[PDB]
Amino acid sequence: NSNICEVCNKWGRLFCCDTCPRSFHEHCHIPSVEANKNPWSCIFCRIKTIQERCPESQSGHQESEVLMRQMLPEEQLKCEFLLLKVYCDSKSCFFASEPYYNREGSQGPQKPMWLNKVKTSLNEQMYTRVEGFVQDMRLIFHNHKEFYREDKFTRLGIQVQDIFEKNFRNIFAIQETS
Ligand SMILES: [Zn+2]
Ligand SMILES: [Zn+2]
Ligand SMILES: [Zn+2]
Repeated sequence: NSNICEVCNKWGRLFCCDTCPRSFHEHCHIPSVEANKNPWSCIFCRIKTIQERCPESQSGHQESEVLMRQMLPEEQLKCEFLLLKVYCDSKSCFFASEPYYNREGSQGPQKPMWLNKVKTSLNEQMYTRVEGFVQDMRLIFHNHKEFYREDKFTRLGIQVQDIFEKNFRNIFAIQETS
């Protein structure tokens, strides 16, 4: 197995996947690494099993259809992995914890949002459809763009949203287009 956490790229107290060589800190993995369970399969493995059990699941889908799906176990898992893929980028540090807003010439967002809040929401099964999760994720970046205006720091929002959006397309197998 790897000797660094797959998500944050740090050594420390790592839990090892039994079916691939990745490793995780406890709370880096999403969901948090399970108490017992030997063997244990990480979320990368579980997602691959879903694709393998239903190859047709990788055929193209319409985003509109994906968003209206109910958060049954498989959609729940897919959202958890998508969240994890965002945390895998070091720039996610900017969007992880609860922000605050005091900048000359700007007003804070009406509805603040941050990755840890989303993480808690998923963990507490607060989303009934994929839409709920996707809206909150896109809100993080939209709020950031709006607040930082013409400061070049707006680019961080664009960059992390691109990571989100590419992984969303890949995980939910959105139909490729030009
Ligand atoms: Zn980690
Ligand atoms: Zn694995
Ligand atoms: Zn099948």
